[PDB]
Amino acid sequence: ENIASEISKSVEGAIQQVKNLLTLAADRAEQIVNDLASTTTSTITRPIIELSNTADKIAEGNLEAEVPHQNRADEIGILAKSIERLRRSLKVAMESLEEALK
Amino acid sequence: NPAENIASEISKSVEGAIQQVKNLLTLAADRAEQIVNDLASTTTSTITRPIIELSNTADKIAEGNLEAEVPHQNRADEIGILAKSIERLRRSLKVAMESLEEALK
Ligand SMILES: [Mg+2]
Repeated sequence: ENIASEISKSVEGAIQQVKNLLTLAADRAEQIVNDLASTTTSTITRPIIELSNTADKIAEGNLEAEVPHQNRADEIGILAKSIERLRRSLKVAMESLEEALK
Repeated sequence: NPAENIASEISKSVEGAIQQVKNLLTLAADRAEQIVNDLASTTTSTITRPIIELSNTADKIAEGNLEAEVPHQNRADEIGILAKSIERLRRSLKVAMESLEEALK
């Protein structure tokens, strides 16, 4: 075409290459949400739900099992040790009540 | 105009636009980096703070304060479910302790 078209169109390819890299970056940024939902589920949700279910089983009268994940180094481990304290208190109380029967 | 080369006149004419593109890309990278500290703050307020409060309450109950108020029972997420489980556990232990106290009289 004319000089203005020859010069201006010569940068179109480069601009598309810049856009391709920006599209890859935007797609990678978007992925963070679903990956963070998965990490939260495995790291936090499942252990919290497991601990709540264990607390319910203990409150219902099942004292045979030590509370799982007491050795975990984060706040979930601190919580699991606290629930273990309740389980041990309930176990002592139940054993003393059994010694009082008949 | 002191410019001696058309290649320099044309190529320099887009420098301002290119620097703007780069500055916006630097601002995007800086905004992305801010996500980490924000996510540590969200996790602390949403999860850490109530979990530690629940663990402290569980300890107080195990130590003998059977009347300790279990916080966050009205919460709509899994922390609320956990809090309600600790409340049922407090009720069960309270009954167990009172039953023993009465049996030994
Ligand atoms: Mg018997």
